[PDB]
Amino acid sequence: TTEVVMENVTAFWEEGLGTPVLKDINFKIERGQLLAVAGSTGAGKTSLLMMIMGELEPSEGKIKHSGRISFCSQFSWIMPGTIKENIIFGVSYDEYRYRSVIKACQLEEDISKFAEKDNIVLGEGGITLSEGQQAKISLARAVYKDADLYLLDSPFGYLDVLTEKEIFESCVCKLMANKTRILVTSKMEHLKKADKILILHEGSSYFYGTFSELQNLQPDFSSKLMSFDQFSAERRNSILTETLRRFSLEGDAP
Ligand SMILES: Nc1ncnc2c1ncn2[C@@H]1O[C@H](COP(=O)(O)OP(=O)(O)OP(=O)(O)O)[C@@H](O)[C@H]1O
Ligand SMILES: [Mg+2]
Repeated sequence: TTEVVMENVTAFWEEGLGTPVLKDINFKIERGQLLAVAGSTGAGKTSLLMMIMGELEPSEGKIKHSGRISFCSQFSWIMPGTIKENIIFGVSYDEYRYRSVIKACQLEEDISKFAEKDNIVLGEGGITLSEGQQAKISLARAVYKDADLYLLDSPFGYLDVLTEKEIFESCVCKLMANKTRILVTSKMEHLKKADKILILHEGSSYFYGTFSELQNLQPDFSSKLMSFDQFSAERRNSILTETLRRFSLEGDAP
């Protein structure tokens, strides 16, 4: 596994009056630790992860890690073929690794709904899963793939999936306990159980540290966000956006 180091990092989006997508980003994450990244819509959570992978070039500062990454996108995707083929996806088959992954990702119930189990063909002529089941497969695919560093721009966080709590506890927390990983998340339980948390807004880091430090350093912010996890993904992201937007020389009425 690996360590991730960011030091005074600034980047601009090359493709496609506000300029940099990410500004003065500073964090270290120890081997086997979890970073929870939370923040407003368009803060730059996906782009931070892009930058770690090499998809985005920094104009300032250093990025350090081993360079063996598995990335999960926030958009569920499915290749034509079996559920099993979608999780394995060109990677060497191991029955114990696969089983523990599909268990952690809460797919065992879904799979057993089918007569062919995980050998059911998904696609054009086959069957179509719910966006929720497709999210579980997508995370499983990214987690089954072996890596030093796991960038989870989780599809949950923009979905309301009944069994997400179980995914986070079993997969991200326990199955992946010895992996260095980064979870983009809109849930407060995830921030509480993380080793480190990062709050991003308009390209900037408005907080980096632990949940304890957050609760202590910014209590008014904390009390506004920490039953919050019972709200829908769309609603939680709104409240977060609304709250983060107060960090300015105005801050509107509602
Ligand atoms: N490949 C790209 N090329 C150019 N601009 C991009 C690219 N990806 C993202 N951006 C821009 O950078 C800004 C921040 O994007 P990003 O997707 O990182 O936000 P985010 O925090 O992931 O938001 P959300 O929570 O809605 O996913 C956005 O305004 C977006 O238009
Ligand atoms: Mg994103």
